[PDB]
Amino acid sequence: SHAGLFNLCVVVLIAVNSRLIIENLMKYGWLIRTDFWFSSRSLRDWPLFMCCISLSIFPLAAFTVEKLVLQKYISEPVVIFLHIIITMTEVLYPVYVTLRCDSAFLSGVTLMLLTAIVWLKLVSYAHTSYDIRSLASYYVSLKSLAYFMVAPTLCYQPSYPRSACIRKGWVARQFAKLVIFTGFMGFIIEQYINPIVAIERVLKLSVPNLYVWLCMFYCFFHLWLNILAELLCFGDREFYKDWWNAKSVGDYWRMWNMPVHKWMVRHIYFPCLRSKIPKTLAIIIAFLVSAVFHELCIAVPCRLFKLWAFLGIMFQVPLVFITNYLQERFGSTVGNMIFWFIFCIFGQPMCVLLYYHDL
Amino acid sequence: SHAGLFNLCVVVLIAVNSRLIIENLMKYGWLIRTDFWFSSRSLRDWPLFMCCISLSIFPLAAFTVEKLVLQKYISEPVVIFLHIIITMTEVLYPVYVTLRCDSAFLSGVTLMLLTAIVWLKLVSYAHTSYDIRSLASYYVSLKSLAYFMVAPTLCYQPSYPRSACIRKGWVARQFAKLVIFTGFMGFIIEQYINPIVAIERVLKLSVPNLYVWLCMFYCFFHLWLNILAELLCFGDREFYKDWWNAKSVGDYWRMWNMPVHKWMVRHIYFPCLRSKIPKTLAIIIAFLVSAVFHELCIAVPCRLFKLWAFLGIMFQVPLVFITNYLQERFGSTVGNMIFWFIFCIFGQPMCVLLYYHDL
Ligand SMILES: CCCCCCCC/C=C\CCCCCCCC(=O)OCC(COC(=O)CCCCCCC/C=C\CCCCCCCC)OC(=O)CCCCCCC/C=C\CCCCCCCC
Ligand SMILES: CCCCCCCC/C=C\CCCCCCCC(=O)OCC(COC(=O)CCCCCCC/C=C\CCCCCCCC)OC(=O)CCCCCCC/C=C\CCCCCCCC
Ligand SMILES: CCCCCCCC/C=C/CCCCCCCC(=O)O
Ligand SMILES: CCCCCCCC/C=C/CCCCCCCC(=O)O
Repeated sequence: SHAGLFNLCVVVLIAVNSRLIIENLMKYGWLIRTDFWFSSRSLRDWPLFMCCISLSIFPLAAFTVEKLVLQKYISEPVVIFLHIIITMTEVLYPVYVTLRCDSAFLSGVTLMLLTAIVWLKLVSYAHTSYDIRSLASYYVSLKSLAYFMVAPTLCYQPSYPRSACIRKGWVARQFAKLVIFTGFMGFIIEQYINPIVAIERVLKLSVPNLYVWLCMFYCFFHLWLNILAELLCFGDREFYKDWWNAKSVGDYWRMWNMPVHKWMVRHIYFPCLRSKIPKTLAIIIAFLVSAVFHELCIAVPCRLFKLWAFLGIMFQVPLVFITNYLQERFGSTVGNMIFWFIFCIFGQPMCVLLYYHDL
Repeated sequence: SHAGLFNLCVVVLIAVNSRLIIENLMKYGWLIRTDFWFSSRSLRDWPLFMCCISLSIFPLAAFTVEKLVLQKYISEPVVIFLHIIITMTEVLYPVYVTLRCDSAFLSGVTLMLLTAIVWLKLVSYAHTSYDIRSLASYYVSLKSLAYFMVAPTLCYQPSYPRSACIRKGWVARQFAKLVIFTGFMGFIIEQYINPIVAIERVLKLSVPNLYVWLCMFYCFFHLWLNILAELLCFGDREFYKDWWNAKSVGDYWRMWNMPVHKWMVRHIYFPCLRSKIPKTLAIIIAFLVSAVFHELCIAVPCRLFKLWAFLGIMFQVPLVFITNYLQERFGSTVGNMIFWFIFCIFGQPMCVLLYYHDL
């Protein structure tokens, strides 16, 4: 119902880390870790911002081809090829910029995350436009496309949802939490995650890392997406179901992200059901279009020659079936326990630590 | 909705304590800590069991006086005095037995907890009988009284609730969790709680202790009370609301225990409202009849000459008002945070550690 358990965890982290949290150079800088930890003005991030602004051209090209389809000369497969090559360049060019230019913990990662979101939205816009035009005013269309692009959803036509209320003027009650919460992660990386500045100990290494993920889940999904929905007055405000109450790893993927789940359902599962392709390949396709966006986020900025996250995400397809069998045999409690163990030992948070140890 | 966060905490405790949990003398004894940790047959617990069986006489005396009130010779205030002295002896005699006889972590504590429950039930039976008789078959009355005494509620007349279904035959799916869960606490006391086998560190001492309480809240309220209700086919099965989602310490007392909350509401708040006594004294009375039952549980078996838990519980009356003002000023999130901090530093779990450090 509320975040009481999260408040308990935050209070526990504050209490156990009493020597450093309470005693720190707070006379001039109230930040827990450093005055400028995640990034600073010294970094040459201006090309990254310039390319982020320039990334808006691909939506403009999608708009112009979608407007140009009304002409009789242009046909369907040429438009499909144009959409495919526009989407391919939209993912290729940021990768080239990130490889050639420098990167950081947040400076280079944000370029890749926006690229995946725009790619998913660009595919979503094209597929929805094709579906709408299949059945037998520039300003309104451009406004709708811009609202879809800025809104916190991966599905076109967000008009049906409507907030129907004035946005909260006192948003600083929420936003002020975020800058505080991102401080705590800045502490947690400093103390717990520091390998080099009996049979195995990776589980002992997985205890703090999963706490970084959930906090990273709280900063983005709970706070930032709700702020985006409220500022834009978007109707729906349910970006994730109770993913922690997942009987298996298969159910976690449906609950942890509702925009991504809905995109996968409407674009990868729905046409496969319409095309008579059983949901045995759709799972691989869904996980293929998730790993490519969970590997470009983490491998592209830093070095990449081993322990690729693509294989880690692709390994989930055995794991969802294995956990489904295990929970169906041993009950919901055992299913939740083995799901948490799998998420700790071979889950998403472990991929970040595998790359941190590499660099 | 489920215990996914609790499963996450259990998996985290297993992962961080990988050296001892995985590697242990499990060839002959599968218990985590010791073959006989909490108690053993060597302890002379037979007098304690004999007195626990003998404790059932006070309900029989309550029954016999309640049956004898129908006679014209006996009056009301003599019956009230008989109920008062019977309740007083019912709490005095177990205290005398525990002081004279030996005690342990669980051997002596269980004698005191049953005494408080029977005292609350005996007062509840007498007050309800007086209310029923105020307005103008031995076997059925005895059966109803026995069902009330064994049932997991502190209020008389549990007949209106009804399970109306057959109890779960495969109860071992639940009971087998409990003996496992009590094992984990047996580990947690061993490693974390071991003081003697900068400005302050009590917060660092409060981090594990609150985890012992919540697990102790899971073993008793979630599992044992539900098992008692299902075996006896008792209707209501809501022994606690979302106490973790408490904006203040005042709301925690209402949510953490529904039988005790209902007893306090029906016996201490309701007649005070009927008697025109404002709810400013009822809170002190409610906490006076809670501290006496949170001090006899912990001080009576072990030594008691300082740091009495009665003063600790009585100190809550300032704290509920202070936390109400603080949360009303600073919002629900700040209220939950300061509630968790107060519960860590001066809450119920700290009282147990204060006595553990003493002995
Ligand atoms: C040039 C400056 C731009 C800078 C950003 C300004 C944003 C406003 C944006 C765009 C205008 C550009 C116009 C161009 C195209 C417009 C199309 C577009 O992308 O806009 C819509 C989009 C915007 O919001 C974002 O998510 C964008 C990403 C921003 C956040 C990254 C920020 C810094 C790094 C880490 C943050 C630390 C983490 C705490 C968050 C605290 C901070 C928040 O939202 C959605 O619709 C998506 C629907 C939601 C589902 C998407 C799949 C979710 C999957 C996975 C992650 C799972 C783990 C969570 C955390 C992941 C990160 C570790
Ligand atoms: C001779 C052998 C008897 C031995 C026990 C057999 C029980 C069956 C009983 C009785 C027949 C006797 C006939 C004589 C009179 C009958 C009247 C009577 O008392 O029966 C009803 C009663 C029974 O259940 C109990 O609670 C009794 C206590 C038993 C548990 C203690 C056990 C060992 C120590 C610790 C356990 C470790 C903790 C994990 C639990 C794992 C184990 C479970 O239940 C209720 O109705 C109460 C309504 C619920 C509200 C009461 C207020 C709650 C407040 C606070 C505690 C808050 C913290 C929780 C944990 C507290 C402990 C740390
Ligand atoms: C130096 C920078 C190091 C960065 C390492 C940590 C990066 C954290 C990444 C977060 C998880 C990535 C999730 C991406 C989801 C994309 C959308 C999709 O799922 O399809
Ligand atoms: C050696 C034994 C040491 C025991 C120390 C720990 C005891 C734990 C006690 C649990 C909390 C007590 C709660 C009692 C509630 C009684 C009913 C009421 O609230 O009115």
